[PDB]
Amino acid sequence: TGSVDVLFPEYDDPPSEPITLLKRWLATADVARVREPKALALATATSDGRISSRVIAFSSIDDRGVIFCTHSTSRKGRELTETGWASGLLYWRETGQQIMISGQAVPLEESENDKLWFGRSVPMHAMSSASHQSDELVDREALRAHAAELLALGVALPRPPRFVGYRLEPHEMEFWAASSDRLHRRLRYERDGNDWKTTQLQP
Amino acid sequence: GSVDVLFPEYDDPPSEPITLLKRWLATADVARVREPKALALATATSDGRISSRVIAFSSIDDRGVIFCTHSTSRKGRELTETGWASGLLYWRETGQQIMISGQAVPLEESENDKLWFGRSVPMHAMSSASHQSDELVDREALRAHAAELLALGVALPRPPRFVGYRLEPHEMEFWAASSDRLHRRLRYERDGNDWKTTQLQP
Ligand SMILES: Cc1cc2nc3c(=O)[nH]c(=O)nc-3n(C[C@H](O)[C@H](O)[C@H](O)COP(=O)(O)O)c2cc1C
Ligand SMILES: Cc1cc2nc3c(=O)[nH]c(=O)nc-3n(C[C@H](O)[C@H](O)[C@H](O)COP(=O)(O)O)c2cc1C
Ligand SMILES: O=C(O)[C@@H]1CC=CC2=Nc3ccccc3N[C@H]21
Repeated sequence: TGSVDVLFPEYDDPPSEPITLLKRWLATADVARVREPKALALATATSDGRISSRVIAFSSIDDRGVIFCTHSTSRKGRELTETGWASGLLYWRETGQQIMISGQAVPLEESENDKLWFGRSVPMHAMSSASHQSDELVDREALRAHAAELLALGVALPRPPRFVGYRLEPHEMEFWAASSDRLHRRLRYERDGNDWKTTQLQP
Repeated sequence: GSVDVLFPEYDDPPSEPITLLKRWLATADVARVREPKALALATATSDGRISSRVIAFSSIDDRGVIFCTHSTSRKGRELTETGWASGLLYWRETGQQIMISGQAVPLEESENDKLWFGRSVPMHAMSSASHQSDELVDREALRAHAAELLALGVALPRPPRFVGYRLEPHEMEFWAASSDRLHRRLRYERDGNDWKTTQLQP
């Protein structure tokens, strides 16, 4: 299909919960053959307010938010511990859609972290265990050699404590869909206690 | 070809990270990357809540990345309040990311004019009609107003709220995917006066 004028009937009649709409949009993105729809630009900040960002491919979406895995000792992991707030942005060129998810990243339980680790491959385990994500790389060949050593053992590799999941639980979401006449469709959800309030925005 | 892109600068980094940004953008163009300038721009309000949206940046100069927006938009208010921004490029076709973090500095009025002047007639009409991010009261009315402005059939002046910023990098990261999962990560940071580079673990 085209990158303007996607159908968006929910603009005028929004579901009560934004996660419902998020899942709908993601499912349509798959029908539309969007390339890497789950590539989320995740922004976090340090205590002085300085913002950093990187792509995360999220794992799944449950009824409460967007689940992803990372190293708790990485830059994003340290920032999340410091300040809690995060924002994630999806953008699909093929359909002219963006989704902003702003919330807090809630650490998952250890049992959930284990299940996430078990869902990955042994090569992923080996590089994840060998690398302290975002720390200075001193010796690239040594790192590569250690990941190869771990793989060759053929033993189950334990989950390093830094490998953890978070749930990004939104307090605000925006759904944006391009229009060819430039009056883009913008639907904002904001938490309102146990409910949500929606607004349409000017482009 | 989304893995193991050529990256000699990983081991031999240019003195200025903008140099490498421009090199990568030129290669993205050769590789026919779709919308390579679509930056995920994050900002924050003073209480710490972060927000994000796509911005197609306008240009790059030796001091940073230039973009435009409405000063009264949600991002505009946040930029005024805290100054901090982080922009992220991601090119699926080549397995490359670039992170640009720093202060967004307002441009001068002459630079604002130039940015406005550079845009199209249809862009001007809707940008003049719409108060970006304010509540939309009546869709039909805003459409009609944009069309009326367009119909004036002359060059519309720059609305005062239409402004540019220069994102001046304090730190930049270049990431290139590797088929062996040991992704190439090159970080530049300002350490006092000049740039410190490091390679990072993936
Ligand atoms: C498509 C794509 C998906 C990625 N998914 C993840 C992920 O799920 N978890 C993760 O820790 N890093 C992921 N990364 C790597 C991050 O972009 C980043 O390099 C890393 O998490 C370190 O970020 P930090 O130094 O800002 O903490 C992904 C990168 C790309 C390009
Ligand atoms: C591809 C693309 C390019 C965009 N370029 C800009 C831009 O250069 N400036 C701008 O104000 N909004 C741009 N937008 C719209 C923003 O993503 C956003 O909807 C608008 O700026 C309001 O953001 P805010 O409410 O967070 O302030 C672009 C959107 C898309 C999808
Ligand atoms: O989509 C993927 O597997 C991601 C691609 C690139 C880097 C990644 N790094 C990770 C580090 C920790 C946990 C998950 C990751 N995902 C991949």
